[PDB]
Amino acid sequence: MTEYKLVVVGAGGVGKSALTIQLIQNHFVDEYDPTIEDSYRKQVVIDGETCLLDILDTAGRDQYMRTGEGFLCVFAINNTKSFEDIHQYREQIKRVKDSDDVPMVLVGNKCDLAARTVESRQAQDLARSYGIPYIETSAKTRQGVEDAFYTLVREIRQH
Ligand SMILES: Nc1nc2c(ncn2[C@@H]2O[C@H](COP(=O)(O)OP(=O)(O)NP(=O)(O)O)[C@@H](O)[C@H]2O)c(=O)[nH]1
Ligand SMILES: [Mg+2]
Repeated sequence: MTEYKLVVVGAGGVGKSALTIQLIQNHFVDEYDPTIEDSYRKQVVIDGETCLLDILDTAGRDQYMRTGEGFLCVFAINNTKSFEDIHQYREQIKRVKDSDDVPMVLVGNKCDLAARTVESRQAQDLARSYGIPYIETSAKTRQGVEDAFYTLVREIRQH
């Protein structure tokens, strides 16, 4: 079956693992557990198409960026530093893949938190400048999780 090689990147602690575990294991990991490198393979049905999601959950590079087909670039809405770091991930991915239009979704996670420091407007404008979608998520409530991953799969389909 069709396989989608997804890679989740972003600053340490923004919720890359929490988002992935929510999608695949249907629960919120509310504990400290830094990632080195974890892989998740799951058969799913997206828009009627049977496919395999091969998700690489990374640590907060060139090798995995090269094989990845789509990227979720994640930052946390209560961590301005993580938002400012997005540019560096974006540039490295573009360089390694020799492409300025790589399937990608900008993800603003932890949207359940009231202590926001990154305005949705600034993230939206950045995404617009990259020509990619901006989606806010909460690995805690599961809001926007399937949306983020499925949108990424669709971006790959339309590449
Ligand atoms: N309130 C809230 N907390 C979240 C959310 N996503 C993750 N967290 C919390 O943020 C912390 C770090 O999440 P984690 O998934 O481990 O982040 P990571 O990006 O995978 N870290 P690392 O790069 O080191 O692998 C955890 O305490 C986790 O519960 C979210 O949407 N909302
Ligand atoms: Mg992690």
